[PDB]
Amino acid sequence: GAMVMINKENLSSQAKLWNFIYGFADSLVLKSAVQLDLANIIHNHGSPMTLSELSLHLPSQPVNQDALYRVLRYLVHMKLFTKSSIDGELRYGLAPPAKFLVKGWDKCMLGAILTITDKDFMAPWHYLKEGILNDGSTSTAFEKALGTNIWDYMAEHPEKNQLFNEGMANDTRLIMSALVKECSSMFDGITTIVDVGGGTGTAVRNIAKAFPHIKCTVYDLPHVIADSPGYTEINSIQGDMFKYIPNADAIMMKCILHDWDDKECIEILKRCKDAVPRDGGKVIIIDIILDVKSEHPYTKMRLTLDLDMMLNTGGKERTEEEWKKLIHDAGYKGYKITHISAVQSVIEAYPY
Amino acid sequence: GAMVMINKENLSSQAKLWNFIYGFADSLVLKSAVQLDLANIIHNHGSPMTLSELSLHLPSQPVNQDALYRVLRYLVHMKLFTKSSIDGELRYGLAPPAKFLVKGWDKCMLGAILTITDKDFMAPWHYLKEGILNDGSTSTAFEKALGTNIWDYMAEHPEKNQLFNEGMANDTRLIMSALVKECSSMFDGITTIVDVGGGTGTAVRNIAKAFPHIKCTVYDLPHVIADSPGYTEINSIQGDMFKYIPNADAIMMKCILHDWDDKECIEILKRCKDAVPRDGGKVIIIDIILDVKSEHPYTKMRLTLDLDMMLNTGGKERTEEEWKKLIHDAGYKGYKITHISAVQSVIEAYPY
Ligand SMILES: Nc1ncnc2c1ncn2[C@@H]1O[C@H](CSCC[C@H](N)C(=O)O)[C@@H](O)[C@H]1O
Ligand SMILES: Nc1ncnc2c1ncn2[C@@H]1O[C@H](CSCC[C@H](N)C(=O)O)[C@@H](O)[C@H]1O
Ligand SMILES: [K+]
Ligand SMILES: [K+]
Ligand SMILES: [K+]
Ligand code: NA
Ligand code: NA
Ligand code: NA
Ligand code: NA
Repeated sequence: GAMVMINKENLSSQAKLWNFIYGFADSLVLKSAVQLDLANIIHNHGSPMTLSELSLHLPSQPVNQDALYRVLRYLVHMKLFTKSSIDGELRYGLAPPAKFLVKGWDKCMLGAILTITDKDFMAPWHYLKEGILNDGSTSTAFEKALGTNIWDYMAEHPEKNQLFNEGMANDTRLIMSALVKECSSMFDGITTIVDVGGGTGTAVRNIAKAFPHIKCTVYDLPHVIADSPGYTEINSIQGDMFKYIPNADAIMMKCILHDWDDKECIEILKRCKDAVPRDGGKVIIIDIILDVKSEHPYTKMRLTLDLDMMLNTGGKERTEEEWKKLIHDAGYKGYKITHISAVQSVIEAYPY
Repeated sequence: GAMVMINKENLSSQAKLWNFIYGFADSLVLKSAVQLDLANIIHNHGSPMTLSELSLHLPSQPVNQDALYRVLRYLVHMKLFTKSSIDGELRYGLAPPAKFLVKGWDKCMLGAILTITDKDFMAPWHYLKEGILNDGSTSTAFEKALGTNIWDYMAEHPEKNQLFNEGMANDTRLIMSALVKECSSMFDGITTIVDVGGGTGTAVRNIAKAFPHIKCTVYDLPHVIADSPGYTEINSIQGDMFKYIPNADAIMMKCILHDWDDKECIEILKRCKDAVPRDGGKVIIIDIILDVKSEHPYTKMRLTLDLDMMLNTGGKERTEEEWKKLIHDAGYKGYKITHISAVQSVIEAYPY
């Protein structure tokens, strides 16, 4: 026969499944709280607010207060918001992790939330089964869901292009402080730096501010340079990194190589290696290093980004051994990793 | 000025946000594992299986083993699956909560996973902001997303109707054992019972099996009775519960009243009250009781179902005080709650 349960049906176990099943409700209630701007209304107010006070300051009128109350109840249970009785009224405040929903500082995560929880950008995740049972198609889930590869898609959907670029801009804002402070020594002796696939320029604008004697260049596809603010002292160049990388003292690539498979990464890395000087040239790779032996705060989300790449770009997240092999195969002399308390780490690859 | 951070940026805190942001990845990787049938392949095998062995038994060929490996890595990190080295090979097994992904027992949750993580059925959650900032429309998010109210939608989409009905069938299978065993005394002295909105009949088929002397009736809308198997000894009746409830010794309503607002619930409850005898008649309500004072294993998912109802049906989940007021207002004498270690509880409402 088969297992016969006779006692003791375990509730915690079943609740864990329900919680995974409804994982999307956490993503999409969070999206709503962001769109309603609840955290900033409260933070600007400076004290907990009643339901009525909150309603008066929402993005539009009128407001369904029953719905607002129910969403706030869910948000309090997430431990993002608080509810308490103060001078005989129920008032809503912020819990410590809501600080990342508050505008006006480098760790505000709003742009990234709005990109990642976008309905069209979530669609490829519905094609995960088809990424394993391919039926002879080599297209990405992104292409299956949205018509074509991610980069050509952005070239043909300017609003999507801008939403994605601002998500990556936000991701970059999260790490720049640690980067320029903890890793200042990496920028010593550099006169020129090109941020390859540098997006709408958050990384170069920050490096250029911190290191006023380095001539900075941002390089990306035309449709991304087109969605970028004008430049004065920073060179803005458009092109295809598979065909050309602008020569400089250093090259940086943040969230680039995780987009591409091994053979492509080797082609990109070889191109960067030949763009930097034999005498102190370096390539600064900023991407996730997956630890598959121990658990860290960002482990869960790094494994998520592995599948995110599998579905959206055709890339992957890499363990240290995997990075080592890639850098070896591109013909570099060695590498050095620097952790910066972020999702991504810094990997310097030294061609000589 | 504003807060200036000077030290100590907290990683756990930021990871909690990332994990909420990517909550949907848990839902949609789980969906993929269900579609690939990984848990049942392994359970039927009876021991952990290598990646190669697994691939040979998947629903279709060929198989992208790199993708399969990466999805399994995520699934192991969820603690649904296991990975270990056995006789010099990496082999994949089941962790304890994967038992709910294994077919052939009443607590298999597969049908519910496939309904809840359906792409169309997830769509209304993208309209949560519009449920608070209504802009003068009284439509549900379900209607905004999919065109019309949930029940008419099912009447016009037979495949969706069948997927939803089987999700509710699964939900019912999860509780029937506890129901008929823990609550047998509720069925004493009953000669007839009508399951109002009884779906495709899982509840009545189970009650009819456990209590062979009770004449059971399932009652639902025509498009649901049409998606139901034929009946012999169980009456199958179609209609509109707002206009008619078949008279019987007892009426049961599982996952009904949570679909409707207060005024509608009162109209439904009054109709049931007048359908049962003055002498020992009872109405058996099976729905969530929300505890808003303490935390339980299913609290998180119950709050999720509150929003689920808000978005999909126009209903809500209710606290005991809320159930008390509703039952009082429908003119019942009293109520009694019985917990059955499930998402829903049992609430008997006694009209006299
Ligand atoms: N062939 C190519 N040449 C140059 N840039 C490219 C490219 N293919 C993709 N990219 C760019 O690579 C970037 C990946 S997203 C990373 C953006 C930025 N470095 C950041 O971390 O915030 C996108 O901006 C995309 O337009
Ligand atoms: N006016 C009406 N009359 C009868 N049934 C209705 C109805 N409006 C909705 N329903 C039904 O109410 C059910 C809600 S879902 C609950 C199904 C079942 N009792 C279960 O718990 O598994 C659906 O089957 C839906 O078709
Ligand atoms: K979705
Ligand atoms: K567009
Ligand atoms: K259909
Ligand atoms: Na309130
Ligand atoms: Na890690
Ligand atoms: Na393996
Ligand atoms: Na509860």
